[PDB]
Amino acid sequence: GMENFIGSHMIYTYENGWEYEIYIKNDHTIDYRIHSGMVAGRWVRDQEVNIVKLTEGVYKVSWTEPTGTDVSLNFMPNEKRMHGIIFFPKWVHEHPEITVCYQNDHIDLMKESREKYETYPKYVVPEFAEITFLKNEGVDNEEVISYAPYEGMTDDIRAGRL
Amino acid sequence: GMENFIGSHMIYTYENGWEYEIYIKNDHTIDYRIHSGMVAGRWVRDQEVNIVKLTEGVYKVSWTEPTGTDVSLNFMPNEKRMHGIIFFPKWVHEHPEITVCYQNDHIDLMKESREKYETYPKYVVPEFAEITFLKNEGVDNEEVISYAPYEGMTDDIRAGRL
Repeated sequence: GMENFIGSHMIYTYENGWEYEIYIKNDHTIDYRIHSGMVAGRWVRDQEVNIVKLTEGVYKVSWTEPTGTDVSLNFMPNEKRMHGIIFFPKWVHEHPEITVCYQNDHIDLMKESREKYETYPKYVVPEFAEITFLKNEGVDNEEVISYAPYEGMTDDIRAGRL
Repeated sequence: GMENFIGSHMIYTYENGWEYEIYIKNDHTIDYRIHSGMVAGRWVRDQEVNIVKLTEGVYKVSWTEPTGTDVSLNFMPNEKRMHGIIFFPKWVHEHPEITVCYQNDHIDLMKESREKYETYPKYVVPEFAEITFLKNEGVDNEEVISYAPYEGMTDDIRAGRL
């Protein structure tokens, strides 16, 4: 149920092996942390989101970012699968490393960049991923995502050694 | 199933009574037509979309628009409900009537406007709606959404008189 979904700390893994981590911190907030790929190293705390239950076993988590990126994710916890679509401004695709930071401390840079560089055409990425780690960390657990990704961290998260 | 979803011609109705119409014309294309509200009169043909089946009974239809608007919809046909999130550039919220047209014949205006006016902060609208009309019109039926909305048209669609 929704009570079970809120608090979920997940890693999901794309076909190419990229690992993305999310924590459903409360009914309107996520933290997230990206371990691989185009924006590996990016992490975000206290992102306001819309979270709804679409039907039994299906949740939707959606938000807009200070960079302009729009995201709509669906999670299907019982099937250990998610789907996401990300609508990136062109500039995020062309200058991804600008976005690779603890975004919360670089909002002004995100805003400068979204005005400086081109938005269109957008780079739109819809893709499924497998949910390859799940633990409920409770609500408003501020320790779950509290520093940048480091080498081997996803192994450490799955091992429960942190 | 997906074969049943593709071809769906729907009207869905928000709590405020606004009626939005969509036609899932093929596995990567929609047409749509808005009868009420902020952008009443807007209609679009041949919009490329991502359509996936998330699980039994749950579909996702998502796309970006020439105006910059990003949309991610979920349909739950058996429960006669949908959820959508729309991420509007600020300018679409402030100048909605620019977008009220047959968009296909005004792409240059959409592109001029998305560059002329402000994008941020976005106006983001997540909302459920009830699916209040459904008929499968087949695949690539070019007559389903082929002119602008007019007074009473949704009654005419539900009556099957067109």
